[PDB]
Amino acid sequence: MVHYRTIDSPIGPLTLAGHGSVLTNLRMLEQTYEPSLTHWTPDPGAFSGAVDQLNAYFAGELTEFDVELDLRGTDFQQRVWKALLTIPYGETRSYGEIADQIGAPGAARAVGLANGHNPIAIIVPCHRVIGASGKLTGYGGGINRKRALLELEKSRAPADLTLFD
Repeated sequence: MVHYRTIDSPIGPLTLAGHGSVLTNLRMLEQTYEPSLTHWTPDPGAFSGAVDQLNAYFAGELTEFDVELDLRGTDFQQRVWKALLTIPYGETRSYGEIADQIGAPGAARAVGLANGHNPIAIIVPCHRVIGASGKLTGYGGGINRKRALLELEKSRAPADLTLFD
């Protein structure tokens, strides 16, 4: 089937799901409607690699993820989530820039709606994309989760303090 595990984090109870050792889902589900949750087996020891990476990520030790994903969505969504995965830690892009990257100049608004449907939060970094106005998006408190995540990434102390020696 598809099995799931829930872990805690600074921005809330993250839920990881997928078949075997492959993520298909990662969303802070607390206090929203997730239909497909009833069709899922609980397994408190799955995706063991991932949680480490996450807990490391939240601690600031991790900059890049090594996890296997299976994004399912329309072709357009596929391409937008492809581009998303090419924005590095500590950086951002505008919705327009993404629209150019995927080869459909002018589709700022479509990316934004395709960002909303991102199956895997944090690892596919939907938070590293912002409009020109700087106003962030998201219902459910999702704005604060994005903001928090952006702050955490910017507050990254320079890695080696030996470059100052």
